[PDB]
Amino acid sequence: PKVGRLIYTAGGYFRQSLSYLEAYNPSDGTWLRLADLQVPRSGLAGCVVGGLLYAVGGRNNSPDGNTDSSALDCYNPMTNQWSPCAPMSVPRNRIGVGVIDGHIYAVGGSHGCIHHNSVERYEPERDEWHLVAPMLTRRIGVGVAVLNRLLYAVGGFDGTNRLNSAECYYPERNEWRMITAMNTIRSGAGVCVLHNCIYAAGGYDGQDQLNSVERYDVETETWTFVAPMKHRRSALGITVHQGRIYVLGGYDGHTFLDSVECYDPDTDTWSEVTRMTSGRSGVGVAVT
Ligand SMILES: Cc1ccc(S(=O)(=O)c2cnc(SCC(=O)Nc3ccccc3C(F)(F)F)[nH]c2=O)c(C)c1
Ligand SMILES: Cc1ccc(S(=O)(=O)c2cnc(SCC(=O)Nc3ccccc3C(F)(F)F)[nH]c2=O)c(C)c1
Repeated sequence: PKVGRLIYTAGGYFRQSLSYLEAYNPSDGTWLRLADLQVPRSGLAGCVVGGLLYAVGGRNNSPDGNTDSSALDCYNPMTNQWSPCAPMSVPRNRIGVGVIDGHIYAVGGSHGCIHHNSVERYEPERDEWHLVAPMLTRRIGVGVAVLNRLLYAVGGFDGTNRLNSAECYYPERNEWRMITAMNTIRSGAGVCVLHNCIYAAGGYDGQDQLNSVERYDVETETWTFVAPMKHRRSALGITVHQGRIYVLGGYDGHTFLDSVECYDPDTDTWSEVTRMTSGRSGVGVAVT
């Protein structure tokens, strides 16, 4: 009879793309060092289906060059091992990922000079990827979250501009509809859902990296600012754990942060809760 349930951070960038997987335990402030990724990647995304952690997309900036990733890989906490899955139809660096009933949606991202609007869906039961309706906008550095079985694609960069627009995908209809635009332009923001709201934290606006955080209320169709983070960050990892938002690392324009913060909505306050064993940006985070 033991515990508990952890925040997994996979990959990222500091000096090069990274293979790190570490897991953070909020109940005691400890980090476990786990099996490396089969291949190092930054700007991947993380999610969790069926107890298993997945690492989607990204790119390997290495001494041997730059290779964008179409890869999907599955990590099992019980065996501390990673397995390849079927690859996506196109490489997707700086990708957003969302989960709906055990299906993983990969949105946007880039391969070289291509900025994707394409979106595709992964079915773990049968290990197959299927294309769905492309987004209305080309988006890399896109934040993605799921709320009442709708997928939201938020922020990003289209090839020319950094975006404050956002769009929502209806699976029943297989179509995308534009929602209210954010108050701020954000590419590389951390986006997640919590208590029936979509939060967008940090990112990059075309000039600076941001400390600011806004949330969208589906009922009112409005974005409202909340307390900002202590630190400015772009390419931060983000997740929810026990009624709380954690953000991990990111780049503030000088430094690759090891800072990890924690937002409590009931008090609307952020606090520093720990440090990653090293500073880094562009990680995939997820909880299981
Ligand atoms: C091609 C491209 C355009 C725009 C974005 S983007 O989403 O709009 C964005 C997000 N975050 C930043 S943080 C500041 C910074 O120095 N960037 C920088 C500096 C040197 C080399 C590469 C980059 C970076 F890949 F973009 F990071 N900057 C961006 O342009 C990104 C991620 C890539
Ligand atoms: C939206 C987004 C997604 C992912 C990332 S990221 O996954 O963190 C990443 C990092 N880096 C690169 S290019 C390699 C490079 O030299 N970076 C570098 C080197 C020195 C100083 C500053 C930077 C940079 F600001 F971080 F770019 N590309 C990324 O996607 C970033 C930076 C933004």
